[PDB]
Amino acid sequence: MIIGYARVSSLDQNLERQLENLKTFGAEKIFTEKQSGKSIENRPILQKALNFVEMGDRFIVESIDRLGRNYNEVIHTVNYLKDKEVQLMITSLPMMNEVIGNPLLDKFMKDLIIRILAMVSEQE
Amino acid sequence: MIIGYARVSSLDQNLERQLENLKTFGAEKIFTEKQSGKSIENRPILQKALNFVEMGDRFIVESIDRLGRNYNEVIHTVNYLKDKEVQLMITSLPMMNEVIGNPLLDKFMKDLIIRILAMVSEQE
Amino acid sequence: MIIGYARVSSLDQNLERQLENLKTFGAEKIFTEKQSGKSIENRPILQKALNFVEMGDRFIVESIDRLGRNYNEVIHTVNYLKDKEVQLMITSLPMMNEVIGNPLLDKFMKDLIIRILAMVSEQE
Amino acid sequence: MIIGYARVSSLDQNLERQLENLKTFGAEKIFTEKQSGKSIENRPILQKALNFVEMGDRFIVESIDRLGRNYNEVIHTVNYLKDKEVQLMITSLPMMNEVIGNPLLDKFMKDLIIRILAMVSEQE
Repeated sequence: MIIGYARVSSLDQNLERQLENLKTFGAEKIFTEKQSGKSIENRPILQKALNFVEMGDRFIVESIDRLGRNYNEVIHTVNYLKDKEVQLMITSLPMMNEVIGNPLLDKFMKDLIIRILAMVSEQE
Repeated sequence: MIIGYARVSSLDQNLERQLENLKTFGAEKIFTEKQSGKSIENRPILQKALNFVEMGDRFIVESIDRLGRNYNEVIHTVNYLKDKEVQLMITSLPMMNEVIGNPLLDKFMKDLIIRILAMVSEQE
Repeated sequence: MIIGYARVSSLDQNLERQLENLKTFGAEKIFTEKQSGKSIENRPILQKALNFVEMGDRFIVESIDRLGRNYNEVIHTVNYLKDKEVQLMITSLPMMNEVIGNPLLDKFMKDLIIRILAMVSEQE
Repeated sequence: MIIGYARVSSLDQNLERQLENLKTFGAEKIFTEKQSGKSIENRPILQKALNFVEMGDRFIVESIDRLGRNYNEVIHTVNYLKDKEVQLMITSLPMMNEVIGNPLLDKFMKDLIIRILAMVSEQE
């Protein structure tokens, strides 16, 4: 199943654009949250989305900053999905899921791509 | 036109497999060099290949490490090709000649990936 | 010599602090501009600054976002300075230009960090 | 205290030189192992070195490949040292201080470099 997670910190932001982007990549169920990205500890709706997905599912966000504004916490969340065998897709960067080289190079490059995006998220 | 550059340190390194790979991806002429990738200074065949290509041409390699094992020189070579309006194609990285998703973020990440691979190539 | 560029979009930003920081890092003249970082085309003072510096000089900014909030244009400006043989220093990242003797901590690191911060400046 | 870990897979490799390298960088005690770097499961001497070091100590290797030729396990080992508040130093690339001048950027860059070195080590 393809699942989306949407987040805005306030209603001023274009939530509808975000929802439309998730739909474009085939999100069948979308969990929508109005909260800051500062912490994962204060986001029950993200926690429901993460508990909802199962092995073989796809978990989609518009950008990694929707998951969180904290590098460490974003990495922890991506690791959770990785462990659960749930594919992460980022609509603003659909290139990320393409295979680069052998299984070693690919996992390493994916690690770096996520870390680059997570770093950008916090740096902003 | 599509022009290939192939490189091995020794004929033990299955150059056949590399050549037939460039042949598969459309290389009309392949410049083949038996030399270390550490330096461009002792690679006259690379120099000849770079001299040969012009605006509108395609310059193809199997992987970044074939082009070289020297971050500074490989990036200089990538920039030379960009300036000369010759498209660099990497047969193991067909994503580089594509624009998917947000065109800006796509270009940004693909740029960093090229740099990471050039660095990995020197480190190896 | 050491030349600074300072920019604010509004006089309610801390322009004095920015100028004080550039002075501390040895700027002998500071070209000061009140304008958006979105475009170089409407920023004659940045252009004056770039025209002023010559081979051997140092061009300093407090942060990459002062130079611009346009990824392509910041990279272009960075590449312009490089090609003019003018060293770019970012006062908030003072350790960047120290030569270690290994690409991992020199050109590779600089390229990566500059590009990340340029993207961050636009996406913010 | 400064502790070294030295490893060779065979006595064909210059073990004496690796030891002298660690002593040069001030290792007071060196844990020396003759074994493949493929796995941590058959490397009791590495486990002893990791168990030996305490908060405030420094753990040194000549290069990451000495520590291991297993991306996952090297990362795990480096994470273990981090949590123990034991400083890792690679004599061929000392990175104990800040390399940029910003805590997020420094953490990111160090993580990225370690990953490059750990990946290459396994690929070799």
